[PDB]
Amino acid sequence: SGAFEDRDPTQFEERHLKFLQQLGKGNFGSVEMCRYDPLQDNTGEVVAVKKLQHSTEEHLRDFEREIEILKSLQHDNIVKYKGVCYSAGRRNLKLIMEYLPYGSLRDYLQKHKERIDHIKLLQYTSQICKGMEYLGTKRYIHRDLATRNILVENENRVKIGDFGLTKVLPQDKEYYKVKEPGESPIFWYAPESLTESKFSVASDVWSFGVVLYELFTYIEKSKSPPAEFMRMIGNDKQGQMIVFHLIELLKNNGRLPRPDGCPDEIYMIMTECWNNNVNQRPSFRDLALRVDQIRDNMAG
Ligand SMILES: O=C(Nc1ccnc(NC(=O)C2CC2)c1)c1c(Cl)cccc1Cl
Repeated sequence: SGAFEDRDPTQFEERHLKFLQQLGKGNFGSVEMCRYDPLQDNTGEVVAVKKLQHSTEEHLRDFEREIEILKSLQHDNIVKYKGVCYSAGRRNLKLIMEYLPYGSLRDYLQKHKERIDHIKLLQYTSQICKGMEYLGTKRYIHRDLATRNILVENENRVKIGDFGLTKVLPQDKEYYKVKEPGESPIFWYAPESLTESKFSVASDVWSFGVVLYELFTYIEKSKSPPAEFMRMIGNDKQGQMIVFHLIELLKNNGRLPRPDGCPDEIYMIMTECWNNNVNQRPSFRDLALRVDQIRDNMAG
């Protein structure tokens, strides 16, 4: 036996990370739930563990970029970084984060309407803006805002996750142009992201507007942004034809419809976010203030 000195809590011992459950398998990654049990006493902290399907030089570099980004964020409405695990004898790499019991907001809205009203939706809306205000201070562009990439800790708290697509803005530039292979979340995309692959805080604001739309549809069967845009576009269209028509439609003021039961003031917030003019979209700080004020202005 040997001596031991742990001056790095962000390094998790593969041997002590215990499988509990399989949570998700996306496009490049998958997530499990584990217990970290250094004391071998069958009790430890519960954590979410993300791993790569294929550690290509490119995939790995992205993953490491993603981990640095998460590690650099400390905020109540951003998923907590916990550390990493160099499993397979330190020849593989896994991300250790907080586990959020209720999973994505999208599922939560869907599976727990009994628990959700407009006061909740506003609380969640507010927290997302604040998490987003925080990314801004790091000059991070998330690029993938949607209720599926927001997670529910409990009834009273949601957190932004999914930082795999996040870009850093150089000091002297206000957009990031990213030329990327494969599929895009096109129905969440600002027009300039669609037409020019330009991403910015403003394009995040656009996407946020769509997030706001999703919340007030309560993720109802026919009302998702893809289902609604596809109705407007023609449900039979395929391939690029969908993109062509989406772009043309957005460019000429075609917009998601006000969800049933949704207050005009809230729909108006969506529409301001959905401004073709990039510089005329409100900021996240504008958004959080307006949303908290709407919340505060109620009798209760
Ligand atoms: O990171 C994710 N999901 C998490 C993270 C932490 N905790 C949870 N908690 C749960 O899934 C609970 C419901 C079982 C989910 C995730 C996945 Cl797997 C796919 C796409 C986008 C995202 Cl952000």
